[PDB]
Amino acid sequence: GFARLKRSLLKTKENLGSGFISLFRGKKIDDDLFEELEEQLLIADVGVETTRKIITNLTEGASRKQLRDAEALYGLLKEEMGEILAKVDEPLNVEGKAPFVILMVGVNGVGKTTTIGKLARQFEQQGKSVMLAAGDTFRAAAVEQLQVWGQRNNIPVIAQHTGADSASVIFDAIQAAKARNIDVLIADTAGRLQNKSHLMEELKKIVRVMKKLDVEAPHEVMLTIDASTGQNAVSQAKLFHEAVGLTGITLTKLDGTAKGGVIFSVADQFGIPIRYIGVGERIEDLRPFKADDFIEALFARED
Ligand SMILES: [K+]
Ligand SMILES: [K+]
Repeated sequence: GFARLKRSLLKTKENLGSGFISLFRGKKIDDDLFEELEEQLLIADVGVETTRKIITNLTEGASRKQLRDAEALYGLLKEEMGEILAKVDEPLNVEGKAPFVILMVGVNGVGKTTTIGKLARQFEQQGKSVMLAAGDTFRAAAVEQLQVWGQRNNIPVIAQHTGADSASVIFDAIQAAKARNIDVLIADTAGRLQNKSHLMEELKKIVRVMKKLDVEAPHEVMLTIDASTGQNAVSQAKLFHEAVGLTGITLTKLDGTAKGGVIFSVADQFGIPIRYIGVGERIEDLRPFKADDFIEALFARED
């Protein structure tokens, strides 16, 4: 089962999940084994803190249960790592708002820009009217790219001159969305990390301004991070969550990277729902995150 996701995770399965089998084959449970397992988790970008938790719980379980053969650790690991992901399994529900406002935050990159377009296309296929707000106002090339994408797909894009106030662009976009019976408004934001304090004050202003039109907006603050960036995804998540309240995460580029293990660090450290994972280039390859499918694909050795 889950053959498509197994293929997407092929490189990650070399070190995690089914990748544990060859590590445990024929070994005894002792300090040396747990040291090697810890190293393998860290090499897979699970992160120091999440790895320490896994090792602590696995060591105590094996000791209390008086396990002797390392092979038995496979099942315990599947349970422990499966629970990490199940705790952040909650799909995004955009129904019933006028409009439902998604504030897209994260650092500038192919991930965030592509995710906006894929989500917009998916929502349209679901029968919803979509509008985009070009809130990354100082990057003229990014704004035009979004306007061009909107014209190619007949989706309206709200934009102002280069250097306009991002909070004003998004405010005007919400007003236009309400006036035009839009179901979902997706607002892009700046993603420059050179001046951390400036970006976070900018995001806080965007959120405050929205409340004049709808106290419930933004209905979702979605972070986009790239699994191929390893621990940079974790530090980016920490920065954006501490400044603005994240309510969902999209993790892109899980396919073809040996760093897929970072999903466990993101899930464990922040406890924010992972709404979507990107496992391919098609629109539909931005798929709703299902923790059970993911863990089964990761740990199953069959195809
Ligand atoms: K992508
Ligand atoms: K055009």
